[PDB]
Formats: sequence, C-alpha cells, structure tokens
Amino acid sequence: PRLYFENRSKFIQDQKDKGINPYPHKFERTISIPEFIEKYKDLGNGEHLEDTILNITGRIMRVSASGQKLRFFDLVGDGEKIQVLANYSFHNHEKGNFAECYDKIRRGDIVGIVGFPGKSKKGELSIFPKETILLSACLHMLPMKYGLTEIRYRQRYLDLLINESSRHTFVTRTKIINFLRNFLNERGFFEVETPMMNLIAGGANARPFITHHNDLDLDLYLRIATELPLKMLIVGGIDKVYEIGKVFRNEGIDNTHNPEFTSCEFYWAYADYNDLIKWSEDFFSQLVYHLFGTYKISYNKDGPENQPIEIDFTPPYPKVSIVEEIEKVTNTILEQPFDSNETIEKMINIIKEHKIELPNPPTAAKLLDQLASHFIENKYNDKPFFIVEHPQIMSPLAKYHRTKPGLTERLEMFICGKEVLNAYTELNDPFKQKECFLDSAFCTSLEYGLPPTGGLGLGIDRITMFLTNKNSIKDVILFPTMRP
Amino acid sequence: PRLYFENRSKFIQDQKDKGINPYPHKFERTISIPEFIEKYKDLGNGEHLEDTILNITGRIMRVSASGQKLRFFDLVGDGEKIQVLANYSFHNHEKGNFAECYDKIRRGDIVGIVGFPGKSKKGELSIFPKETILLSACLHMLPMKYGLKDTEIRYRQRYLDLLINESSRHTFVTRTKIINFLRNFLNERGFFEVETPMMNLIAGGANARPFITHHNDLDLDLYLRIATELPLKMLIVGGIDKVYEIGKVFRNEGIDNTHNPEFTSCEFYWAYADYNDLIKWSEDFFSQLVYHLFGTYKISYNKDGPENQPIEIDFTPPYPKVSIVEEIEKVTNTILEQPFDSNETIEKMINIIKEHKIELPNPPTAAKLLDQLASHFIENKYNDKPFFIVEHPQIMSPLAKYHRTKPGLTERLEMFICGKEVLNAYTELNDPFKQKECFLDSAFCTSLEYGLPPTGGLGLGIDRITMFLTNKNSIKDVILFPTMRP
Ligand SMILES: C[C@H]1CCC[C@H](C[C@H]2Cc3cc(O)cc(O)c3C(=O)O2)O1
Ligand SMILES: C[C@H]1CCC[C@H](C[C@H]2Cc3cc(O)cc(O)c3C(=O)O2)O1
Ligand SMILES: N[C@@H](CCCC[NH3+])C(=O)O
Ligand SMILES: N[C@@H](CCCC[NH3+])C(=O)O
Repeated sequence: PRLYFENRSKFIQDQKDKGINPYPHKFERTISIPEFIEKYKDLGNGEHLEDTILNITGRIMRVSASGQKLRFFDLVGDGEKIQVLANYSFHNHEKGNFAECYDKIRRGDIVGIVGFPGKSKKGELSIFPKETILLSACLHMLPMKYGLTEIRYRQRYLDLLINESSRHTFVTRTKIINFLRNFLNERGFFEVETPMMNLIAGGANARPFITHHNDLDLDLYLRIATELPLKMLIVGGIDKVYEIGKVFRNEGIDNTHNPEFTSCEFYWAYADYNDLIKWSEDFFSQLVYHLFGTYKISYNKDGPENQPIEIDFTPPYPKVSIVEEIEKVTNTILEQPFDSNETIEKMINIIKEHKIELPNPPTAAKLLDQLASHFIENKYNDKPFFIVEHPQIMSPLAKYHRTKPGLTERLEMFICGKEVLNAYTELNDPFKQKECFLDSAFCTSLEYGLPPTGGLGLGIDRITMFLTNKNSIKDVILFPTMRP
Repeated sequence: PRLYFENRSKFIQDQKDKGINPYPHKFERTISIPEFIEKYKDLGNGEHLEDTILNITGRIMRVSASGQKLRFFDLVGDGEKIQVLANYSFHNHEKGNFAECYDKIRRGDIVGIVGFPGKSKKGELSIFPKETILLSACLHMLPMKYGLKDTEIRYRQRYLDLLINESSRHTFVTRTKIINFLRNFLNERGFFEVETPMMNLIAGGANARPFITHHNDLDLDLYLRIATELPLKMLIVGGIDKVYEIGKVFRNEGIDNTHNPEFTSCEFYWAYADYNDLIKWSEDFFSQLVYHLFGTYKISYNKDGPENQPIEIDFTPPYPKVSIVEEIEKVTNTILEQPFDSNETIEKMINIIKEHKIELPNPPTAAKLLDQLASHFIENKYNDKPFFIVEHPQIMSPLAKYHRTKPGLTERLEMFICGKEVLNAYTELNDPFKQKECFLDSAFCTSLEYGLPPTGGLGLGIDRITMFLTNKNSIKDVILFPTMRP
C-alpha cells in the first residue's frame, strides 16, 4: 500500500538515472481507441494487418500472466477497451529486451504503443505492439472493478476510470444541457451572462453567500437566482433571453440540495402562465424521448435496493391548485387574507392535528408550504405534475391571477415529490411591487415598462438525477461540496 | 423632470380607477416585427392588405401627429423598427374615442396593436391599427440618443443603453455568437463540456488574490475559483481526454479597461497534445472565428478610441512567436543568466527597471520583474497582427512542463492582441516529482500520482476577445452588468 507507492516512486527515479524519460513530452498518436474499434471490429479471427503501423495510446487496466513471450493487457481510452497482444515474434528488439520492457508495465500505467491491428485466434480485437513506451505511470494501486464510498466524490477521477456508469451519468448531464440550449436557441432565445456578485441577492427565498472585494472595499452577495437582471434585459428589448449557470444558496446540504447548483432561467416577452405550462410539457416530453426513445423511464425512488417506479412523461401533465387541494384533503376553508389571525391559527391546528411538524417562524407562507409538502407534493410519483395558482404571499414576483383574487399565475413542476421547475406570469406593474414602494436598480427598470412576460427556472441537477437514476445530487455533480 | 414621472404614475392610477387595466395579462400576437418586415418589405407604395388582420406588439419610440385624425408612431421590437400609421377612418370606434386613446400614448410605451399591414404613399412599411391598447407604460422620460453616450448610465442602466443605442445590441449579440462558435468549435473536435466547482478549499491555479466566502452549515470558509485549471486536469486523469469549461472565474484584484473582478474564461485540456498543437489550435481558432464573423481575416480596431485613428489587425495565420527571455536580452542588450532566482540576475533586472524608469513590482520577485520587463519591451511589439510570447521561464510557470531542449524554460505560450493577453496555454507538468510545490492542494497532487497523460491546456479571455471583435476599448462595454462602484 504505502510500500507500493514508494517502490513505484523509486522505479521512476531509477528509470531517470538510466537516461529514460518516464514522462515524455509528445507522442504523436494516429488513431483513438474508439476509432480503432470502429475501423477493425469486423476483422476475421486471427487476421493480422501487419503492414498497417499505428500509434495508439490508452491506460493499462489489466495485465495478464506473463507467458513465454506472450503478454496480454487491457487498454482503455474514452470509455472503451481493446486488447494489447504483445508477441515476441513481432517485438522490435532494437529498442530493448522484450521481457524486461513489459515486466516494467503496471496496472494504471498510461502507455503509447507502436503496432498493428488484428484479432487473436479467439477473435478478440487487439493491438499488436512492436514497441511500447511509458507515457505516464500510475504510482498508486487502483481499485478493482466493483471495488469502488466518499472516494467517488473526493476522487472523481477514480470513479470515472473504474465505474462505467460514472462516465455515462455525466455524459447524459452534458447531453441534457446541450439539448436545453438548442431547444431555447431553436425558438429564438438569446443566451446571456449576468453578474455572479451583486449589492443585493434576489429573487428567491434563501440565505446568500457574502464575500468582499478588496480594492473597491465592498461587500458583495453571491446570486441566489438570475431572475432580476434577466428581467431588466426584457425591459432592454431582449424579448427572448436566458441563462444557464451556477447559482449559490447558503443553506443546508442533502440529497437534493447542493450549496452551488446549476440553474436555467429564461424570460419570454408577451408569453404567460399558459405558454409556460405548454413549454414545460413540450420540453420534458421531448427531452426524455430524445434520451430514451420513449416517454417512460425507470427510476429507483426508494433506492437501488428497492423496486423502481415508472415515470410517464407523456403530455399533458396534471395541474393541481395548491389552495383548493389543501382545503379538499383537509375539509377546511382557508379564508383570505391567508395571513389573518383566524386563517393562520386554522392552518396551525391542521399541522398539529395531522401530526405534521410546525415551521418556524409560523408565517402564512411557511404554513402553506408545509401543508403543500405533506398533502400535495407527493400526490403523483408516476408522472410529472404541476402545483399551480400559489397565493400572492408566497409569490412576491408573480403577477396576480387574472380571475382568482389573492392568487398568482404561477406553476411548479414536481418529479417524485421534488421541485424541478418554477415559473409564473411576471409581475410588471411597479405599483404592485410592494417592496419597491428588492434592488433599487430592479425597481427602477420596471418603471420603464416591463411588457407582459413569462419567466421560468429549471433545476438542472435535479433533472439530471431523475434521468440518470440517482437518489443524490452528489451523483450528478463532478466535484460536489464535501466536508473536509 | 420628476414631474413627468409623478404625472405618469397618477395617470396609471386614474386608468385603474376608470376600470381599465394599464397592465393586461396577455396579448396574443400573431407575428413579430422582424417577421413583419421580412413578410411585407416587398409590398408596393401605397399598398394595403386591409383584410389581413394581425396582432403585433412593440415599444413606441416616436410620436408625431397631424390634425387629430392621423397619428404616427415608431414601433420597435427585437432591434428593428416599423411605422405605426393610425387613421381615424380605419379606427374601431367601438373600443373608444380615437383622439383620446392615442392622446394617452407616450414615448417608451409598450403597446399591443390590432391592425393590417401596408406601405405609405412614400413607401414606408407600416402597421395600420384598427385597435391599440397599452400593455405597459414607461413612467420615465426616455432619453434621446445623445442623453446616454457617454456616461455611467449605460453601465448601471444597461436596459436603457440596449433600447436607445443600436450598436449596443449588436455588441452583445456578437459576444454570444463568439461563445457559440467556440462551443461548436470544441464540440466538433470531440471535446466534452463540464462544470467544475465555483467554490473550493484552496484557489489555484494562477497568480491572483481570491475572493473569500463562508458556508454556514459546513462552518467553512471557501475560495471562489480564480481559474479552472486544477479540476479539469483531474478530469483528464479520469480518462476524459478532451474536456473544457466555459464559465466565470473570480479574481480579487484591480479594476480597469481590461480587468473585471468576475470574468468569463474558457479552459480546455487536450490529452496527448503539446505546445505545438496548441499554437496550431490558437491560429485555427482566431482566424476561423474572425472570418466567421466578418468574411475576412482583417478587421479595424480603434485602439485609441473612436476619436483617433483606427488600426488594422490581420488575423491571417501564422502569427509571430517571440521567446520572452531571449527577446528581453536583445532589446535591453543584457544577458539574464540562470537561475533567474539568483540575487545577481535580480539585481540586473532591477537596474534595467531603474535605468528605464519602469514601475517596480512590489514586491519585486524574479517572476514579476520578468513579467514587467516583457510588458515594457515586448508586449507591444505587434499591433497590426496577433502574436505569441513563448518559452516562459519555469519560475513564471509552476504548472507548465519544462522545455524539452531549453533548460530553465517551459513549453508555454501567451497570445496578444494590441498588447493585451487573450490566451494562455502550455504543455502540462505531469510528473508529480517535478511539481516540487506538492512535496494548490493535496487533492490535485494525489491525482497527478495516478498518472496524468502528456497533455496540452489552454485558457481564453473571452471578454477581452469580444472587445477586439466588437471594437471596444473597455471590458465594461462587453459585459452586460459590469462591476461598478455604487
Ligand atoms: C432554479 C430552481 C427552480 C425550481 C427548481 C430548482 C430548485 C433548486 C433549489 C435548490 C436549493 C438549494 O439550496 C440547493 C439546490 O441544489 C437546489 C436545487 O438543486 O434546486 O431550481
Ligand atoms: C483565462 C485567461 C487566460 C489568459 C488571458 C485572459 C487573462 C484574464 C486575466 C484577468 C484578470 C483580472 O483580474 C480581471 C480580468 O478581467 C482578467 C481578464 O479578463 O483576462 O484570460
Ligand atoms: N428565480 C426563480 C425561478 C424563476 C421563476 C420565474 N420568474 C427561482 O430561483 O426559483
Ligand atoms: N489557468 C490558466 C489557463 C490555462 C493554462 C494552461 N494550463 C490561466 O488562468 O491563465
């Protein structure tokens, strides 16, 4: 263990003393492992192309029992593997002693090979080296397959080398974001970048990160959302605009919460709640189909040990009104204002009666949220669904519902009880922005005329979790935030 | 003045009291203004399509009347403009008094218009309103084009700059086109985009004061990344042989025409590539990028501002390479012997600075003295064409691999446009033993010990690049919301 590293450390030094460079600068390779497999997978068993010289690189992930002049290795690159069949007959003895050269090779070593393509008699696609150079050695002992804990998160490179599902998961993540970008781009949307650091931190309910700028001698807040600046751009005449980037929220960590996570928000001039619902249904249905050739996926809601559930992404999705639903599953009528002494105490009695835990503070919005979490947000697990028409007290930036007083034109989409999407008709009457009478800069922009707008936010990481069958957000983030 | 705002606000309340919503929820439009223009630009003079009804929205930018029966407006949307020609005879009198309705409209007002397309007698493409409704009023007096440029207003109220200045939209459209081109450029070449952490327990790899922040639940101080180099290399170790990231990095340093505390960088790492592959890539990219945008490899750039003479910048490859140490020796007619770390060579450089009246880097480390030299004697060598400064000394380049024939040096390359660095690339140091700073955190070092293949890496200053290709002299001009003092 500690000895292995010391030996390899010595070996590197010993090689240098012998004038050999264990870390050469440039090895010009002529073909990639995936390319190699594609161009030679259909060779006949035992067939050799001994005249076709190739330069190929990879990482040795398996060394076979040294035979009498016959050495076998597994070589991996870009998530694919071919066999290394070193044969004494084909060895270039000008470059060095056969057995001595390959006896040096250890598992994990990155090597560059000069050889020709062919299959073994058994029909295994292989590269036959005439020469093998060491490009970069592995000084530690790699875990065996199925051998790899918190190591996955702290040493992600080891996860990517050993666990095949790892590369697939993060490839899917990029495919997801790519798809999202093209989806918004194909429909006339314009991607921008707003500031990570601001004098204030809206628009969402979350404790911010605070940092300090030295030469300006200024205390800056890390953005918790992108909503405000993007809406100012709508005012600026960018009628379809969006941003895919990191946002920072200074709260608790768990399976669905990571301090910094990727979000996408777009704002869509002259669109509304109804446009937004249709968009959501269009996007998720098409996205899931694009990844799986079907609108149905399997997801292990209760973990890999328990039976998975099926999630049907076939549109349309159910819409559930938050207040009405709570009233219906409670046989109660929550009379407005929701923050009245009568209604608050009535919500509290529901929370005590049903054995639910009381929020703190016991504000109207907090109570409504807790009631929703218990009586609604798990109503459907077999398909996405929207909770809609949130009260204004929960939605300080959502435009008032056009027929339901006290409510707003807002929609959250849930997958297996987890919020992945938040959208509403943007409040654009500056007079109704009670806080403005938020950021001064934002408030002022409204006064110049925000047209009728629809805004939407996506939780990218959580969406990745569901489409990569993960129970934790740590599985869809390359370098999640870990306690040291 | 302020009386205008207060009157407008009062107007808003008065409309609310008379039973009308000055902020309606939804106006279902059927066509956009640019679509409108593209679909009827080839109409004939005086022609109408009076049975083709359209819903169209936009912002009123001009208001001219002619006898209380003809009202004229400029309607803009998506950076384009058409005329609004309101005629009493075409007006739908069931929706309200003609003169009254249009008397209420002010410059900046966003409106929804039900009407038909046509051209004026003079050939001005126009929407002919049968009905016009307020969607959202502008409560303030919108400045004219001379009320903005040039002030801080463009940087604090970017929305005003975007509405009134046509070039501003063009500028930020270009920025996005550039990032798109880069993403496609790398993606087409098999590169894999990823996201590495904004916050870490340490902050490498680069030479800059970091931002410091605190995580409350972990009870932990964290550093905003100054670069993305370390995590990406670790991913190379993970077998992601072509990886990259386009995002913000944070450097707590000084603010000027080429420095913003947060800025957008692109760093990629390319397994089994080296210094020469990097030079080729840089040349392929900038030439193709420039040509993609301009159909030519040559562009004009106002180095001294729009008031003074512009210069031409030829992005036709190849570009000049200049060895930093050898070049400094030539121009100063001195011989900087190694190690550069030595007191003797430090004394030489300090004297050259004294002799030439260059500001001393406090503190004057060898690396900073070298940089200050190259800055004063080399970095402005070429302005009419981009060029590389190469083969930086190892003491300037702790993560760059050593030069394979020139001792003390490394296989590194910085590219310059008008004396401003836009690119920093080099062959990566992959021998854990030669990274004596390991014997950056232990996470990165441990990873090198698992075998980093020979690799080339490169970093792009996206903002600065956007500056030169949008003809701007300040980075504040290519950032939507630049960092300002409150
Ligand atoms: C941008 C928003 C829209 C609603 C869904 C989703 C919620 C968001 C909240 C959130 C808070 C937090 O502290 C940590 C996190 O990882 C998340 C997240 O992933 O998802 O993204
Ligand atoms: C990623 C790097 C590679 C080299 C060029 C360029 C340099 C980088 C340095 C830098 C430092 C700083 O404090 C503020 C800034 O705005 C920049 C910048 O734009 O450019 O980008
Ligand atoms: N910024 C919101 C998402 C957009 C909601 C619609 N303006 C959030 O972080 O939840
Ligand atoms: N991290 C470097 C760019 C990459 C250099 C090559 N590894 C910088 O901030 O300039």
